[PDB]
Amino acid sequence: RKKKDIRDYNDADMARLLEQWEKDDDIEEGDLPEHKRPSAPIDFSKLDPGKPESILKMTKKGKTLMMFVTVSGNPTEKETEEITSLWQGSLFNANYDVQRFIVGSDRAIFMLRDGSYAWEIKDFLVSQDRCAEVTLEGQMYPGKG
Repeated sequence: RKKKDIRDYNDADMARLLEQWEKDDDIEEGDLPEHKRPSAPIDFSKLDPGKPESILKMTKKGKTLMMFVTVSGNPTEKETEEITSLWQGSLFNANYDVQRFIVGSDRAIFMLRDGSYAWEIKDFLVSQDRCAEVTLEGQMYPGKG
């Protein structure tokens, strides 16, 4: 196995849907009181501004990516697919900073626009071996320029 067991950055996050297989409901919570996000350029080191109008006109999807889970039983395949979307946002930040891992009857997920910075808290986060939090918003393009 490997925390970086990604399919060359595509839609591995969707794999989380497998969690539904358990349906043990180890946790009763899952959704937290989220809200709008700050609109501004965010990157790990520096973005690549001054881009052409073609690319920009091509498509624009700026959103914040942040989710932490590590338990058995997560019936939310639908919401999973939505994760792939937020992934695009991380691109503008650095270059897709998401990690996935599967062990036993429980799976853990971790996605952040920065990644490295999150790796710090991720230590204790995954160490808990029991967490169910999710956060996804897209107001005023919270991240991507």
